[PDB]
Amino acid sequence: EIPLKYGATNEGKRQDPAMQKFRDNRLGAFIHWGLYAIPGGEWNGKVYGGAAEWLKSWAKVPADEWLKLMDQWNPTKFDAKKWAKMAKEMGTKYVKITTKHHEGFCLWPSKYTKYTVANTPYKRDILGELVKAYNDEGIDVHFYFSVMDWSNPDYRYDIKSKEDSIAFSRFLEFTDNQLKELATRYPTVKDFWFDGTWDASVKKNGWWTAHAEQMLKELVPGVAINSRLRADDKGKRHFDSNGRLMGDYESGYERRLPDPVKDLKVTQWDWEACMTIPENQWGYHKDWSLSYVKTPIEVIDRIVHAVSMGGNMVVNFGPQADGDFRPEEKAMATAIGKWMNRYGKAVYACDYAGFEKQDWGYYTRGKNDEVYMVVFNQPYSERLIVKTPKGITVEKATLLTTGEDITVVETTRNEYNVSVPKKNPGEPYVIQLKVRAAK
Ligand SMILES: C[C@@H]1N[C@@H](C(=O)NCc2ccccc2)[C@H](O)[C@@H]1O
Repeated sequence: EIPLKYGATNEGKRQDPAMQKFRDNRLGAFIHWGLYAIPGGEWNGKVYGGAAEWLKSWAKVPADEWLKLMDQWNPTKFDAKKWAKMAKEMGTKYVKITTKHHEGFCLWPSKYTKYTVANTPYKRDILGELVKAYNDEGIDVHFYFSVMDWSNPDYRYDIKSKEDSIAFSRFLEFTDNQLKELATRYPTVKDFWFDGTWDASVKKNGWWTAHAEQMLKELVPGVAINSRLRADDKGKRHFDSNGRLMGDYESGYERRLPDPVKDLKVTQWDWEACMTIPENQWGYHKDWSLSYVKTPIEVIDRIVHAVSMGGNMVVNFGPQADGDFRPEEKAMATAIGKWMNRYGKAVYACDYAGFEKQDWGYYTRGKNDEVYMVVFNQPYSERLIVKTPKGITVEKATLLTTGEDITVVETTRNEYNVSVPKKNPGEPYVIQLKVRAAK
């Protein structure tokens, strides 16, 4: 046991209703919108293959020149009600929005910097319009916030002098003032998801990360705070020096989800994965031919994968500079929503089932002991193997969409073959099991 002042304070999952709602939501969308949407990955004739929201860095653009993109910020097609309607039809229960990315441009009219939506041709409080519209559709709103800020000359990557230390203190005050402003201007916010906290400067200031968590929890009752914010006394991030999770949930698994056989430890804590549609573009990039672009079934597979291991999934969108979405993202949201309208009972408010993983797909467990078989890989055998834990039996199988009874055959003393449906559903599909626990 290493003694810590700024380590974990939660042991185990929060079970207050706000945390139950964050968890039960399960499926979210992410919005990455900022000045990077204007150049869209291209600067002075060169299209850079790196993440569009990092173009300032790829193209070595000075801060003042980058921020002059504000003069072009005029998203005339923006309509927050239409964004909320898109999110509703996708089946999302919450939306996570970039309030300020590394570039430092604020989507709300901050009084602590000039680099905001207020000082653009458009003028309007984009964030505030989104909060109202998503909340009107019954959708929770979460705030992404980058601590690292390329627009503020008090930022430091490391602290190598007294002068650095003084500047960085003033930077942390600024950061607090913005955070307090977000929490008070938009009191319906349900989560802060911090990014840009990896630098040595932040790791040396673990105390500040703990302070930020506490300060926001005091201002917003029941707010969730991600693990990525947090560093302990020794500069250990996400999990402290004693291996305990900091914040309210683990944020991670951006590229790759936990392995369903080897990473069952994640079932012990809340966690949320966030995913891009292309391989690694969060902001709007004009050229999606540069990397692999996931199909709707590949996204759906990741959504159900997360839920099956006790986690949430958030699907990222990078809106165009004009305030509309690209055709690939409209098609994705529509396809997800059509599947979720059919099969969403196996997703919303579901969790890890405690069954051995099988090849056909994933199990999820509902709030009243329903066990759902979500089938992505259809066996040529026409038999879906189900190995039950000790003491558990399968009493019935039903096709979710139609209520058709599905034959269940015992093959050995804890294993069944569940038949595939009489007609191939032609898409990933759900069979609902009724199970019984002995003694
Ligand atoms: C959710 C994603 N997090 C952001 C990011 O900048 N990651 C890059 C990064 C992560 C760790 C060290 C250096 C760079 C991406 O730009 C998205 O906002």
